[PDB]
Amino acid sequence: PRGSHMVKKLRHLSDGYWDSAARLGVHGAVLQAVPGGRLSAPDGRVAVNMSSYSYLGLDESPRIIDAAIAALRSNMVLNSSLSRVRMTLPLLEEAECALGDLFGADVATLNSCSAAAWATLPVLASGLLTDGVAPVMVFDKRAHFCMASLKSLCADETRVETIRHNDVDALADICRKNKRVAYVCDSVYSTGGTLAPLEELFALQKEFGLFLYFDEAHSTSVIGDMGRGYVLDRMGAINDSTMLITSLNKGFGASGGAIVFGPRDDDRKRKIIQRSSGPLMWSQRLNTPALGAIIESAKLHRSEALPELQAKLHSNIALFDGLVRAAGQGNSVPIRYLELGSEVDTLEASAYLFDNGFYVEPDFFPIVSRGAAGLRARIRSSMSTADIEQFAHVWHKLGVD
Amino acid sequence: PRGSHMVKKLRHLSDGYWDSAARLGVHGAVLQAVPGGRLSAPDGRVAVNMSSYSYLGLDESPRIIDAAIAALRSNMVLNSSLSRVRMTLPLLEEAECALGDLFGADVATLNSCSAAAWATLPVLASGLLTDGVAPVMVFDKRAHFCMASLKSLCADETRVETIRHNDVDALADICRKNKRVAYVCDSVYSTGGTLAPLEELFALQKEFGLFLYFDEAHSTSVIGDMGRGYVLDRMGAINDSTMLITSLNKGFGASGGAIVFGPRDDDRKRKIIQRSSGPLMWSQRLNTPALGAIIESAKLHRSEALPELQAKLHSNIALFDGLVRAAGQGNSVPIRYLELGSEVDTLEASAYLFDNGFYVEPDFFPIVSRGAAGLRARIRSSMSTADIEQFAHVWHKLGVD
Ligand SMILES: Cc1ncc(COP(=O)(O)O)c(CN[C@@H](CCC(=O)O)C(=O)O)c1O
Ligand SMILES: Cc1ncc(COP(=O)(O)O)c(C=O)c1O
Repeated sequence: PRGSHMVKKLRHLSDGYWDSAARLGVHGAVLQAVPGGRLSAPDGRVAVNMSSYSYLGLDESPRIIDAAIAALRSNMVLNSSLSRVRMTLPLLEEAECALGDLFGADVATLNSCSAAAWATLPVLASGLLTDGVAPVMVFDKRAHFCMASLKSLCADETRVETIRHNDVDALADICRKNKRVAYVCDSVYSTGGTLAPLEELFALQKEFGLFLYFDEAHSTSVIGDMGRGYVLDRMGAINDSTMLITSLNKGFGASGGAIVFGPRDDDRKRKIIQRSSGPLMWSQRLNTPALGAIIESAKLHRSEALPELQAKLHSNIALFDGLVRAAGQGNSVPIRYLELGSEVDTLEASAYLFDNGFYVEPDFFPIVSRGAAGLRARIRSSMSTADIEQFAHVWHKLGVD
Repeated sequence: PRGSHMVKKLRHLSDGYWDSAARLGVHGAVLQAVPGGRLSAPDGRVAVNMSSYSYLGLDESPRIIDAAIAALRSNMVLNSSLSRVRMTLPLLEEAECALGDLFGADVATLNSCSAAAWATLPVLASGLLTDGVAPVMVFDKRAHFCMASLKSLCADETRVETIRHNDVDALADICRKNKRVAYVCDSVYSTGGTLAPLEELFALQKEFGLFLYFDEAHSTSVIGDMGRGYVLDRMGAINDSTMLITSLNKGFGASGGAIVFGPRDDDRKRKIIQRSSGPLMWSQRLNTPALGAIIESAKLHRSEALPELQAKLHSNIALFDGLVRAAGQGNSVPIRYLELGSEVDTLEASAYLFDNGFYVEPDFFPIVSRGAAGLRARIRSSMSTADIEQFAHVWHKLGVD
């Protein structure tokens, strides 16, 4: 109904930008992964990927890949061949128990974070997770599309309202005028260098019982003790009014996504969502290599390797912040947005850096608003001090301010 | 409607059936995959899975497993670490080129058939796929809920209608009274033992240019040359008013799902869907073992091994139909629905069969309508003549006819 994520019908301007990005080779490239966060082209040239989302370099960990191979060798199937509602392989239960140990919460895996949003948001909107009381579903304007695109489903169940980024004052007003409210947002935003305002949100939760739904896809692993993420690091123990969705193919170094339902010893939320007609019931479970990767990555997150990787990541951020200005400086979030304010210039920049051995993803309309084009750089712990310094060199040679 | 004691009485009823399924052990079981389509419990007791969706038994193919392990070894990463819009691994291109050669069509992979539905249904609803003219979106009542749960997304774009199951009369009427119509249906229904009315549908398409959207999850690999499925077996070459979505974790013996955009030499539908804000743009690509499995399975589907597997499957269907009466008896698709109506009888029957070495999944509400419960058997090529004959023996001891 009212809340919506309409398909873009006017695409002459946007198709022109996509076509140019492909023509310039910054999009549509067939590149091979190569050690050291690098990309190999058909001609043989090698570039450093500055926009990779494996923030801790776990996509290159031989431990994790070996545990994925081992899981497939011993199971000898890619997957079970029934819905998880009927049965699961012991490997799936071991993976979800290992994630539950790490996050300190009841956690289910799904084939993606997007499937996890589809499985949870309509159910949250129905009241079933809020004592039979349909909440007002309040979305942040900059919430990821995996969640925003499902507003119409949420509106089929309750009232959906979208508020301005971090408009805490407006959310409080909605809270004061309604019995039950929920806020759908991203813990770490991939643009603008912003973060979810936890202090005010937790207070509203205390005062009004505001249900908090967070997308931690850029928070898992990169932030917090044992990489539990930004929300759990501040919250400590998850409560019954907070639910988290996340991807495990980024910092965690595995594949798929997950729903952090709440307290580990309360099965009501898992029960409710597992028995609802959505992706957790009828979409394929993660295959056994992915589940092996999850188990090994979880052990690694619980060990002394995670602090070291977060250390090397915070260092590489400081090194980058000392040599290049970008949206976000000293926020300790490994995403830096190189504002260029010009679609044509962002694509030209991207094509230049790539010819110089550095790929930085070009953000243009419709990905970002018009005239707000920029290059999105992601800092990994797997970057060398040289990679970072050698890149700041080539960036200034472009002479953009 | 909420506030109806009935909808709460119905929930207490449904929660009772799900609780019984868990108590009876037909749901919630942790079971290991065992050779020959079998499942092992920790006490060492084993059951034949009469409900596996690996219709050609490819879940146990050593060739596919080996290819999946090899893909992980050579690539040395679980996946790439950017949106596929920026770039892709050569392995992913090899997979999609392989599927494309196999179906004779442009084909993209995604992490699930559900994601394929999410990526395509709103776009078809918008008109961008049908010459700028938003079609009337006509959903069959029994279309799988990965499609049907998204009707609201489509309704925001255009008019959505639901017709009675296989009601080709009602669909033709809609084609007369409207300029452009689309029909969303399953080629082979997930349960209920019914198929799509292809002859009538193809005629309506010739007369009114009706766009046909088919979910081929239970058709892929099961039927047709090179396993191209039910629709393409009868259509021949794909036209530009037909789109197919399918899963590749069932008969194909791999992981993930796929969108069959249409003819191989028209890039428009892929471009439009790839540039829309859905899972094809911002949800993770399949991991490298999954892509290795897709490639090896495609080679398999081109070889003489596929018609051998299809012959064994259809021979097992003939054997089963000669011995057990189920919805779908006589057709050439593996789904056989044993209608029991009562949810109590259905759960008791599944628990009885499971205690006697045969797992048969129980469909009750919300999987199917109330009072329409039943056991969902699925025929697969990995079934022995004795597995089927013995299941028939145990089944008939209940005295249902
Ligand atoms: C007709 C149909 N289309 C799409 C899907 C979704 O496929 P995915 O690729 O997994 O997203 C299903 C799932 N029906 C499966 C449920 C499978 C599972 O949960 O593992 C079934 O056959 O029972 C289906 O039956
Ligand atoms: C914040 C956020 N949430 C969700 C997703 C998608 O997650 P997945 O690929 O697991 O579906 C992304 C990736 O683009 C993301 O950046």
